[PDB]
Amino acid sequence: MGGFGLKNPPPQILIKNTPVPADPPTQFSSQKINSFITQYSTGQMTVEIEWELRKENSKRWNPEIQYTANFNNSANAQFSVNNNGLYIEDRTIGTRYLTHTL
Amino acid sequence: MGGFGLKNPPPQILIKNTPVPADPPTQFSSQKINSFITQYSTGQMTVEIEWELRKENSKRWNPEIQYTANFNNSANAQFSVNNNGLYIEDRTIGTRYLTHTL
Amino acid sequence: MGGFGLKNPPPQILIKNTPVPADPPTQFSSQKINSFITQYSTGQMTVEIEWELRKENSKRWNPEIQYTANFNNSANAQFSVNNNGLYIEDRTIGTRYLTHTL
Repeated sequence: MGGFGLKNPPPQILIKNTPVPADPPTQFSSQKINSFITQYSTGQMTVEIEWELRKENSKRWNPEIQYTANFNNSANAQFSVNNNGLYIEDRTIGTRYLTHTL
Repeated sequence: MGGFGLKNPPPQILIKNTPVPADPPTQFSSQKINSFITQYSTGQMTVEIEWELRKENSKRWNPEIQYTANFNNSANAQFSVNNNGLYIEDRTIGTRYLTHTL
Repeated sequence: MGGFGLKNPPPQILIKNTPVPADPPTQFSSQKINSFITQYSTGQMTVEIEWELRKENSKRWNPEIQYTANFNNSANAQFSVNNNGLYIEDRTIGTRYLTHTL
């Protein structure tokens, strides 16, 4: 599917809500606790990645194809929300534009 | 016409072929020398200019218009010679594509 | 086709005769200079390559096939000029003669 094959990829990150039981009975019972307190959690996360990239030195005279926004006036600007507030990717973008000698 | 107005622009550069006279007469004559040796000169020149330029920091989410080569298959590649060997600029290019807040 | 595949092969070497124009007209004209002075150049070149090579240690008793000149008396000696002065390679020579265990 494309990507970077890794022998030792980034570690999976796993999270759970610690179970909190409801009020137990007064007489002891050895069965598992069936009923818990309904709860959920929320928060924020962050991801910071350092990318390495290769400079482009090419002596071709004439100009090259590059990625540009569409030239039509549209009802909704590209890669932007609509009236209802929904974000929309208008099309996929590949990374291959600049050329290189074979 | 657009450009950089300068109080002290780059100096003009002026060049001439030094005149070489033809064979003078043996008897002295005080008039100007009318006839010279026909000659011309040629060589190479170079111009090296150091340009300063302003970085672009803009936080707009969506992509921008950029200059790209035309998308049609053409008989002659753009900004390139033809069969006869003549270099051709296909169109003018202005410098204003990226946007900026007013 | 056989050879040594290289990521960074020996650099191409490119050479040109610098164009020298013919006598220009006296009235200025902005068109390209059509006519030049016909000329060509010549000289000598040299190439010095350092080759690394592998010694042969083999304990096989009996003798091996080796490349030898043909045994017939011929009108023209092999790998040599003819009467008219033309150099002639009589046949191709591969590098595989000595044997090695598999």
